[PDB]
Amino acid sequence: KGEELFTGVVPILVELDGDVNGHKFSVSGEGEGDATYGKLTLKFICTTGKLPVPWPTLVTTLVQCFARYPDHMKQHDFFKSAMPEGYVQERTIFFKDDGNYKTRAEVKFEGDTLVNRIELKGIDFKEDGNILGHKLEYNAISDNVYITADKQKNGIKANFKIRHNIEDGSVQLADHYQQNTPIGDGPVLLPDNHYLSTQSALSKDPNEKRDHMVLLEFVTAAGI
Repeated sequence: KGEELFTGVVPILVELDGDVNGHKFSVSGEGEGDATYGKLTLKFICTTGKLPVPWPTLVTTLVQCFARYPDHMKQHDFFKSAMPEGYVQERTIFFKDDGNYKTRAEVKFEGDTLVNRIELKGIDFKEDGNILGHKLEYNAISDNVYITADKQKNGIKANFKIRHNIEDGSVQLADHYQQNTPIGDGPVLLPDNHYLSTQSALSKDPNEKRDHMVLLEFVTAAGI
């Protein structure tokens, strides 16, 4: 029944509250998802002023229910099967030689709108590292999200790496560990091992003076 909620274009709202090394901030996002094409278009605004971390480091945190699952893999789509009640998504994100983010999000429908409500806590960051020093390029990210079942939680786990370009030509690795658990008590689809091929293009609205990010993203399941 959850998959039927994604056959057309679905409005998306994202709300994040964060604290990284004591720097508190909030982000609000709005956009649309079209799972038929695995396509997401969103604009995010820092509602508290200036974002204290680089926008690219928040992309993965800021709705994998919008993935395009090929017909032959649709029985492996945990994310839609949890809807409309939703799922809790938790991550730890280890920035190599720097701090970590720990995130908890609730992803669910509020009426016809798919909502991603997030809390983010970052600790152990270096004052003059790539994150708090804002040394990362405003650059796209792309990678594969490796998904496995977590029967014990009636959910899934995932792992993946993001390579963020640094301004000097080097790379800041962000190792992601993820867990998803359903909010409701209904049956869900527990998948065989597979991946999500994900690509995010980042841009700016030339007329927008608030600190913000425009995002175009494609997400497609594969590996079966």
